[PDB]
Amino acid sequence: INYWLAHAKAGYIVHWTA
Repeated sequence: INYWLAHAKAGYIVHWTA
């Protein structure tokens, strides 16, 4: 879990949370 990777790849940036 916790698939941030916030970088780009089509605004792959998210905001999950355990």
